[PDB]
Amino acid sequence: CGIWALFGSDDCLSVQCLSAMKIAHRGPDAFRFENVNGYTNCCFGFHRLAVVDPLFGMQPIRVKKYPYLWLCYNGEIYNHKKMQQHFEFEYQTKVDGEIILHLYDKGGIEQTICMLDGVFAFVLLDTANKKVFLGRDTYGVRPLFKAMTEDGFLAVCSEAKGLVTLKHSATPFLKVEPFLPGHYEVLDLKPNGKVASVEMVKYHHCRDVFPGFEIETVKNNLRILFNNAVKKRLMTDRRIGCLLSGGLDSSLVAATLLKQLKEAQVQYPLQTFAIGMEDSPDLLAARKVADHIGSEHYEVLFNSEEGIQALDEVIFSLETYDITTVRASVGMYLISKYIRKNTDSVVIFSGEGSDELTQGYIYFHKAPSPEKAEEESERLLRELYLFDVLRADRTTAAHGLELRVPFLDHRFSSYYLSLPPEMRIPKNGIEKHLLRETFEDSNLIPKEILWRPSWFKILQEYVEHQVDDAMMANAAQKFPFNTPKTKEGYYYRQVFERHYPGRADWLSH
Ligand SMILES: *CC(=O)CC[C@H](N)C(=O)O
Ligand SMILES: [Cl-]
Repeated sequence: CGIWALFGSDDCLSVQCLSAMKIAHRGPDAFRFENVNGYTNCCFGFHRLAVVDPLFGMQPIRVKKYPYLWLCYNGEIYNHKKMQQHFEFEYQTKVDGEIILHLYDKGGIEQTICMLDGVFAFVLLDTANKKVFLGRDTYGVRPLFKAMTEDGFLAVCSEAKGLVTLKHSATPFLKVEPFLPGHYEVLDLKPNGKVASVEMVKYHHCRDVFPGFEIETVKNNLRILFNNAVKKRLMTDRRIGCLLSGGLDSSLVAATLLKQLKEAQVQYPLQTFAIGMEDSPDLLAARKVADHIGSEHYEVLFNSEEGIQALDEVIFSLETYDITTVRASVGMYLISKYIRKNTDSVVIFSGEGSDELTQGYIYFHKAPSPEKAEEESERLLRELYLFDVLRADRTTAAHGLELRVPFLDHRFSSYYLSLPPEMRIPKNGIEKHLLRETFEDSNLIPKEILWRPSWFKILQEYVEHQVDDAMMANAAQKFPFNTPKTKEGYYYRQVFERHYPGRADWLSH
């Protein structure tokens, strides 16, 4: 789903009905645009991918009980039903996000956002109390960007590409920035439709309704929490599929997912999707897992020429120029295209978050202590929204698919992060050893995969021809912010700057 909203606009009917369409790709099933009674220079645009409640879930969500609340969100509130039941709320729709309205009316914004077990970016307008609220989930899984002017014009969107062509009177340049994960903002609505920020607030989770850490207890809890993470993510009336690369993380996801689909008596085969250059070791690993779990497996072969040819639109989708991110996004974009083209799988499970959470990257083998390693894991998790989780969202949403990432489950990730730092560093000499031991009695995946530790070259050779030595020598002059250090870096930056000239500070690093 793609959200777009303006408060305090000059003209949000004629010229900005057209700006709401820039993020259509995220939500192919339906579009609604509307303005606000009494505040007709404030408006919403919503592109829906209908995942829960096809008939009654169109947004802005507006229900009879709360005539002055307007909610637009991209997300999934996995614990909505148990809150609904505990508090005995009566829904008008059947959509998970309606819980946000009932909780807000009861307790305000802070006490609402801390209760949501899920992923989300939202905008909530309350015309009785004269407030606008922005919010984003803890790890930043679902995206949000914002722009605000001194006169009190506010514009928000799922992707920066829906903000950069807005023209506000008396601002020659509209500054666009990511909205920070794990924050809410409160803004005052003024009588003429402009807004003024009150506070931007970091929130933590609340309730919705050495001593210990023995290894058998830790492994048992991790199994249960991971299973729960996947189970709560079966919430959808659409077909669930799964990316399956043959790596440990996607394999554990695929295998646990199929087991949970069976327990729920789901009647469709699980479709799994791998992509690579043919005769890859990774593709054979993926096929091995597929046969072990019994999925309906699609193996997609990408061509060097196809990959290079996709860079332009991939960087357009991503809105960043980080080398690691751009490299990996080409394959994810192309597999997502294939999924949308060839199947009806819409809710796509993936393994992002695991490496950051479990200290799985090779360089963690060189960490000065368990506390310096633990700290680095915390920085990686805080920055996911710029990197791996940016890639995972932008490249699936580019083709009208919905990403789900169970490693970033709130209860599972919190429990793992609570573990003594010394149970989490590699003691045997293999990364993610605890994670592997957790699942070794399950027969969940083949033991060979459970214990396993030139697209890159083709990109080098291509950018070598596109960036000459003088361009590189001149790089600090042409690109003074986050200057590129390689020709690969330089090339991605040029593509980025052609789409988003002057926007390089979306990436801090
Ligand atoms: C596209 C999206 O965020 C889904 C919103 C809600 N869960 C739904 O309509 O399925
Ligand atoms: Cl998720």
